[PDB]
Amino acid sequence: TPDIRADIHAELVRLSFMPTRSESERYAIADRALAQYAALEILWHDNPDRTAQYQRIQVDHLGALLTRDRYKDVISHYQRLKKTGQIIPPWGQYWVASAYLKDHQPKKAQSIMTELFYHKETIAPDLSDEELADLF
Amino acid sequence: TPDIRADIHAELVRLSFMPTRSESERYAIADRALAQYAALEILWHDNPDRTAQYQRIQVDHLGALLTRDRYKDVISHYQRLKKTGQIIPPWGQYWVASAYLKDHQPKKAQSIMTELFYHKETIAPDLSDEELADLF
Amino acid sequence: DANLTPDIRADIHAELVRLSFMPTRSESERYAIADRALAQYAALEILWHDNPDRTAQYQRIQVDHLGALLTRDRYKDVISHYQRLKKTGQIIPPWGQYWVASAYLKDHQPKKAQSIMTELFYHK
Amino acid sequence: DANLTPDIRADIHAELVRLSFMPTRSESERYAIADRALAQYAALEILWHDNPDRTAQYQRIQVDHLGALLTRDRYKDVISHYQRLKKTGQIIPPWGQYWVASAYLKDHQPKKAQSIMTELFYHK
Ligand SMILES: [Cl-]
Ligand SMILES: [Cl-]
Ligand SMILES: [Mg+2]
Ligand SMILES: [Mg+2]
Ligand SMILES: [Mg+2]
Repeated sequence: TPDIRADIHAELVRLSFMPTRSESERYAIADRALAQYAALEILWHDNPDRTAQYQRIQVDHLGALLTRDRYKDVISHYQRLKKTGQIIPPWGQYWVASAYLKDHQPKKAQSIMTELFYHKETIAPDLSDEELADLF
Repeated sequence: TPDIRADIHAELVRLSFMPTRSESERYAIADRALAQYAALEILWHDNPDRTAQYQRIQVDHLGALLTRDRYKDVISHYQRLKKTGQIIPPWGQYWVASAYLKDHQPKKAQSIMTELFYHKETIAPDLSDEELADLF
Repeated sequence: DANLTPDIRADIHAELVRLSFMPTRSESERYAIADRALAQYAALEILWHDNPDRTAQYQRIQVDHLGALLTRDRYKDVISHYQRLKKTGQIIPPWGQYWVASAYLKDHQPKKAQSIMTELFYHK
Repeated sequence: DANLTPDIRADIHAELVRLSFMPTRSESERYAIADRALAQYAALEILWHDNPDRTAQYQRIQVDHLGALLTRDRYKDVISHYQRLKKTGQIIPPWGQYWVASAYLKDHQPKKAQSIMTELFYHK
């Protein structure tokens, strides 16, 4: 049930990115999601049993804020999510880049896109647990 | 002055890693640092003007906890530092690995050492700010 | 033991493509390293085309090739190669989609670049 | 334009060493790719030794060589190469120190491995 409430929030945020929709309509659907959010924020804040779908709406919230052209809020919500050590999925980083750009702040948008597309190669000497141990 | 107080804390934590020193002595010097910490934690908690040297003692604290063989506390302090989105320097990760290992939990120690030694290569199409913009 | 050598040859192709994206480097240097990879490709293209035992290695270089084309500013070729790889129904990894978007954009074709980036971040 | 080719040859050496550390791979595969790099090295060793214009590229392969030796389980050689590179006063990057520690450890010499790791995390 909390899953489907987060699912509904997510759907609304996605419906907000319709270019088929005008500014009036976009803004109105962004609001339906901003509101569903405000409610669930409060309902779920102090609850370890709803920790999962809390984190989801936290990110989907970046979409709604951006859709309603509240650029500085997307950044401040991002920065607030950062300081909870929560991992922003890539699509969430796409949103905050868009925002950083529209706030006349492109260098930050670039650094986000850079950190999104790299290649990583380990240099881990295959060590046994007993060999890693003999190192401490 | 806060710099030199953090400097003193750091020095104590380093003096705790002397193998030249016995268990009694090690434990005693770990305590001098655990205490200096407890004080500075409180003195500095709600202070944006001391945010820098706060973060330093936060990490140096992992050393003292580990030196006094309080393995589970090093992990719980680490995990608490994680959820503040604070960046643990490599030497701090070395400490928490040692702890994860001594808590009979080696797979986590390995994953830390792995994430410490990699190679990273960007795949960033060099895009202009005006071209990154034309993408949003 | 038999996929080891071709694996490393595809691995070296990939590395060259990635070395071409180092922004520290000028146009002449970029172009030179892009060429080393465009060439490694042209060779392996021929060596492998009709070979089921290197079908995996073939497909890798096919995508890594998008990078080299883009790095050497051959935008229109990146798109034609993309569209050709699309019609073989093989997956373009995300980094590959980012590449073809950059190309679509530099070919003065931005609405199609957005459409690519849309499909690139889809989680439903 | 003249450091470009030697740069890419050192770059390819490095990549091979790194491909050797992929833990997905068996002993036979690891050993085979370690050899491709040990060989690339032996060639460049000779080609470059007495050449001030490739002194940079020379020094790179010198460190990357620690990886290949270690990957092929030639522990005692990693240490002797380390100690030889040490006496030329050139910096071993951190990842290089991690390598020689692993070697010192596998040569049943753990107290020296700790001493290396000590110097590896020093910030005072
Ligand atoms: Cl082509
Ligand atoms: Cl040798
Ligand atoms: Mg690489
Ligand atoms: Mg690649
Ligand atoms: Mg390397």
